[PDB]
Amino acid sequence: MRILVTNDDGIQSKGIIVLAELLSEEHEVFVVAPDKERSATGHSITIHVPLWMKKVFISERVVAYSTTGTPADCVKLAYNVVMDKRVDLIVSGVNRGPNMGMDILHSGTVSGAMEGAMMNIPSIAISSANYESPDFEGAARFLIDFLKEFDFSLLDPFTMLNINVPAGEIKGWRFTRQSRRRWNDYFEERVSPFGEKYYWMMGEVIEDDDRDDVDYKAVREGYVSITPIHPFLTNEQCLKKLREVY
Amino acid sequence: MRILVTNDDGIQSKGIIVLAELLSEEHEVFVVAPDKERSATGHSITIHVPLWMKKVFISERVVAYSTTGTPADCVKLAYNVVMDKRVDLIVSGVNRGPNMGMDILHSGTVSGAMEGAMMNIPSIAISSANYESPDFEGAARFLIDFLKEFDFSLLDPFTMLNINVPAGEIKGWRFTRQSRRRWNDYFEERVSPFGEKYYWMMGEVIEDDDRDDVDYKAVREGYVSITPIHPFLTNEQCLKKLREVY
Repeated sequence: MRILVTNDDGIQSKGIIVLAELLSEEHEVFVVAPDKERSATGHSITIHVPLWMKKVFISERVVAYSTTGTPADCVKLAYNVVMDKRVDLIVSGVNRGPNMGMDILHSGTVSGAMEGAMMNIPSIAISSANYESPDFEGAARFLIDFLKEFDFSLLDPFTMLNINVPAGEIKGWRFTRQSRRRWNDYFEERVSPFGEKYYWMMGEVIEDDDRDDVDYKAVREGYVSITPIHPFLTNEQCLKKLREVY
Repeated sequence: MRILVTNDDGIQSKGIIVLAELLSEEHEVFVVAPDKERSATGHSITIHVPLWMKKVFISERVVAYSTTGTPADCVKLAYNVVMDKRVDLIVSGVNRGPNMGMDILHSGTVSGAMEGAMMNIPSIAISSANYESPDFEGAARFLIDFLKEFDFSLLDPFTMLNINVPAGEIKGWRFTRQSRRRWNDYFEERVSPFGEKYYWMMGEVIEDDDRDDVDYKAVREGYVSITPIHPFLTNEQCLKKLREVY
């Protein structure tokens, strides 16, 4: 009912606008997003300098604000300064491009929802798995239908859903685990006009997951990937063996 | 033998200098760190703009470079541009202040080591758990001794160690799990000279872990907390129940 919508691409992104519009048809939507494009922002927050907000217009039905902070800052601000600590659901995204595998850690889109999970508020990060030709309306429409069948009592404490939607035809959806999808990075070296070398990061993807129920596999098969994630990074198995040996 | 040292507080931090100096006595050390103070940077990387490096002096025994990027950028640059893809160990830190519980996700110090884990290179993030009165030499000396007794074959793939060292007397060390230590945030509102309100983030810590083997409990008891962590955020239990129901 009381939904907070945020993103990583900025308040002007079509991805966050269409999402907010559709959700506003049946819910009280507040939009608090960065006042500018963010990329590979990860889960950073702003505590060393002040934060600022400015009223923005998106719809007469939705309350929108842009801020000078990151997606996580936006969630904190929305919760404390705008919504009077009353939020039933946080949806971050309709991001242009996928957020799968280990890239989840560099994702500002996921960090926005994760901020909500850390506060223990049901949250969802949703991305259109096709940077080139995103399908913002289709991903948003999928979410609307998905919410009608999802039982939030089944989403554990401090847990959020990471959703990746195929840009084309959606065959259906699957609950998936995070993959180990990652990148083989390297840099292209170039020279400035003043003779200084600078580096451009590039890379080739690595997809070598043995398991079949991982995020990128559902997505390439035409299914929406839905992964339950939480802010706990302990490697239990390793910890167990370490204690067993020491 | 071939060690890469980085941090989040910048190449001028005493914390990274003392660490590098001590490690250089018996190993070939390379230091690649941010050219400036970072805070709550999380695991962000730079792919939208070029990266730059500048040779810096710390010791005639260590090769040091500052970069315009984040801790993770530094690791990528060090690996590809400086060390010819030959690194035996990555140590990020001797950070001023703790990196425990959920704060691990906002930590630039942890992100530096995590970048190494994602590359599957043994990595360690180490912090002095006392921002006010850090003990950089003591934390670094602890690590030197710890390395003499730690078997890296026991550190699973894509797994790193998050170390928090008490600033005072070290009673010993414990393998711990990440806690749910977190913060009850709120903002103090102020007004600019031109009449605009701005917000300062503040907060009271929440420590309500039932388990006794968590990071902050070992640290307050006087023990070094050592947590094995990896870039996998799937909540397995939740995923299992979700599949069981759907």
